[PDB]
Amino acid sequence: NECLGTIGPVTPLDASDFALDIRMPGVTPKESDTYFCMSMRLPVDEEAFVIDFKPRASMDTVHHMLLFGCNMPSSTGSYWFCDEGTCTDKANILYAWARNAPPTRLPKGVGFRVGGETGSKYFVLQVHYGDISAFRDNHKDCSGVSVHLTRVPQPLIAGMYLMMSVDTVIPPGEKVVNADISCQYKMYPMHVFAYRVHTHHLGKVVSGYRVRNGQWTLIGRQNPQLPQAFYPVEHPVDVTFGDILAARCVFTGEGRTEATHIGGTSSDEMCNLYIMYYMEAKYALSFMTCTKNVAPDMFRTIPAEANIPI
Ligand SMILES: [Cu+2]
Ligand SMILES: [Cu+2]
Ligand code: NI
Repeated sequence: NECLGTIGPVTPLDASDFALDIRMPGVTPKESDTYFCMSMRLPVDEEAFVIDFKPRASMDTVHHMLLFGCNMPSSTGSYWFCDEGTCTDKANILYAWARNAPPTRLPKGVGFRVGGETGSKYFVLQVHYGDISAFRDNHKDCSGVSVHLTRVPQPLIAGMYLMMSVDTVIPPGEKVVNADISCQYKMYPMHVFAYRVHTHHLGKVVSGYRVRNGQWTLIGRQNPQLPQAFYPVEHPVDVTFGDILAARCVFTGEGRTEATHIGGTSSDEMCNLYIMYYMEAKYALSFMTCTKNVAPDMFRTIPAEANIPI
């Protein structure tokens, strides 16, 4: 969408609300599959809540976009290459826009807390450019996201539960390799409303479950070779103190001459499940992570759907 020029990136909406436009600074990629990142410091120091996102993408050039909150972006520059980087501290995903899979709105009453003493001080925007045939006129791209911020405290607070593999090894030619992740939940209740899967080219299927008294309840199941948007949960699912969260990525090693481990390049793999939730404001925390497998034997009773392509 058009570069903003003289009016700048901040639009006053109310005596308590404003829109912040986070856009690439007129970039022109020279190669296919280029990842550009840029950052924006929040204009306010006090606590604010992110309550809406509007995509400002070219429907010709942009393949996907992600928006993160963090305190230390990887570069102090105007823009940089980030094949998967973003920040030096923890990059907290807030929004995904995927071509051919339209985003779903935040439920009303729900917001991410940012700024203040403990919230993100920066937004970091990652834009993935696919086919660069539309850049033949050498035009400058200002694609990005418009974010609606308010100072009005929200009754429900949005957060992310990230489940990720660390130790996976996929030997070459191997028909099937499973990456299993599991943790005990020990916070106040969260309600999952959306999910995103992330794998590289070897991933076949990713599934996430809440396990309670041995019973498996589906959160999300998706082919990671399909556009990696945040997809809505079929049915709102609570996760409560005592529950186990379990996830499985199914990989193959076929077409590879050497072993494939977890890493940041296309020659490596990832097994990431992003579980987007809301919590009551007075109970809420903004992020949780599972990088372990605390109940490995539990996976004997995983539903069969977790083992076959969607
Ligand atoms: Cu993409
Ligand atoms: Cu990755
Ligand atoms: Ni409920």
